[PDB]
Amino acid sequence: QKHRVAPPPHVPGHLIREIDAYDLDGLEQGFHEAWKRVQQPDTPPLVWTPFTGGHWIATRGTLIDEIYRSPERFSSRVIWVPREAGEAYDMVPTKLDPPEHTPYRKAIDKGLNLAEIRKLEDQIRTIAVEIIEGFADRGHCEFGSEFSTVFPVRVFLALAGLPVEDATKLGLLANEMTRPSGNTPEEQGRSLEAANKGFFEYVAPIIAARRGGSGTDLITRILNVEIDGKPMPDDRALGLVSLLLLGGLNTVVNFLGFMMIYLSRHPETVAEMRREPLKLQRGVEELFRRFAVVSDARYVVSDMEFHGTMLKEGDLILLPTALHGLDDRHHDDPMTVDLSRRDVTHSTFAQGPHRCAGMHLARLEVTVMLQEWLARIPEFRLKDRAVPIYHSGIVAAVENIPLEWEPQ
Ligand code: HEM
Ligand SMILES: CC1(C)[C@@H]2CC[C@@]1(C)C(=O)C2
Ligand SMILES: [C-]#N
Repeated sequence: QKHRVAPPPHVPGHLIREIDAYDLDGLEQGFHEAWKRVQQPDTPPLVWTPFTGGHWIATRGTLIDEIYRSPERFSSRVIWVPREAGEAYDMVPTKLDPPEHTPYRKAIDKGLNLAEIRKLEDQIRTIAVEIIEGFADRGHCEFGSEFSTVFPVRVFLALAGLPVEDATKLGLLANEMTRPSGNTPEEQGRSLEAANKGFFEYVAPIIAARRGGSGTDLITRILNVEIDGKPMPDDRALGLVSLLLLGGLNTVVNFLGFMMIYLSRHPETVAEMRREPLKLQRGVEELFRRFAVVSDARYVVSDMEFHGTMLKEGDLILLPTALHGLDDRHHDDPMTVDLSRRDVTHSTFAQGPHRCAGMHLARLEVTVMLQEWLARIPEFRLKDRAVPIYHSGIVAAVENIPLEWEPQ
C-alpha cells in the first residue's frame, strides 16, 4: 500500500505525477532507465509527487545544475526526502549553507584535495590488484559481492585507519541512511534517525582518541584542522567523520556496479579502452556522466516563481542527478557511453559549494580499477539470462552482477 499526501493549495493538478523515489516505476529494467521514464519530451521542468511525504522533482539538467549552484534560494537545511528523514539527518557539512559550510569544507579539502589523492594511487592499485588476482584465473565472479563492495571499502578503511572487520556494521548503517526502511514518512524518519545515531556512536570514541593525535590517517588529519581559530566542536566532528564514512564507503561501490553492467554488455567499448589506454584515462568522466547514483534535495528558502512554477518557502525539491547527465537536451544519445564525447557536463558530483569533496578520489578509484581489471580480464560478459536487482533512493544500488570470461 502506498502512502499519499494531498497536494498543498499552490500545487496545481496538472503538475502532479506519481513518482516514488524509493521504488521507481520500471526499476526492474534499471535505475537509470527508470528515472529516464520520468523525463518525457513534454514533461514539466518541475513536477510534484504525493509519495514520500509530498515533494517536487526537477526533471531537467538545467534546473538541477541551477538549484545546486544557488544555495541562497535552495538551502541544504533539508537535503533528504521525506522531510522527517531530512530533519533527522545530521552530517557535516552537507547540512550547512555558506558561510557556515565553508570552514568545514576547507577542513575536508585538506585531506581530499587532488594533490593529496594523487599520493594514494599506488595503495589503491595494490588493493585492486590483490582483489582481482583472487578471481581473474577463475573465469567468473559475482562482481558486486566479490569486487565492487570490497574494493572501495578496503581503500577507504585503510585511508581512515579503521579495521576492515567494521565494514559490515558500517554498510548496514549506510543502507538505512540512503534507503531508510519504512512505508510511511514517519517510519523512514525513524529509520534514518537510528542509522545516523549508529554512526555517531561509532565515530565518537574515534574522535576522542584522535583529537590532537599523531596519526597520519584521514580522520586525524581532517579532525585537527582548526575552525575559526579553535578545535572543531564535538557536534560538528561527529557529523563530519560520519559523512566521510557514509560517502567514502558506499557511493563508489554503487557507481561501479552500474558501470560494470554497462561495460559487460558493450564489448566494443571495453575493447576501445583496452586498445587505447589514454582513451580509458580521458574517458572516465564520461562514465561519471552516464552512471549517476545520487538523488537528493534542497529546501526552498522563500516563496518564489522558478521556471514558471510557483514554489512556497519550505517546499522540498528532489534533484535526480541522473536527469542531468542523461538529459537528451544536454547530450545527444545520452544512454551511450562515447569515450570521445567532448561535452560531458553532468551533476553526478552535484554543483555549487557542496560539489563532491571526494570527487578526485572517486575518479582515481575508477581509473585504477579499470586499468587493473582490463590488464587481467580484458574481455568479459554478463552471464546469460542473469538479472541484476536494482534499488532506488537517495543513493541507488544494484546487486547480482555475475560476470564470465575465458581466463587469459
Ligand atoms: C561515484 C562516487 C561519488 C559520487 C557520485 C558522489 C556524489 C556526491 C554528491 C552528489 C554530493 C553533493 C551532495 C549535496 O550537497 O547535496 C557529494 C558530496 C560529498 N561527497 Fe561525494 N560522491 C562520490 C564519492 C565520494 C567519496 C569517495 C567521498 C570520500 C569521503 C565523498 C565525500 C563527499 C563529501 C565529504 C561531500 C560533502 C561536500 C560538502 O558538503 O561540501 N564522495 N558527493
Ligand atoms: C547524498 C550524499 C551523496 C551526500 C554525500 C554523501 C551522501 C550519502 C550524503 O549524506 C550527502
Ligand atoms: C558522496 N558520497
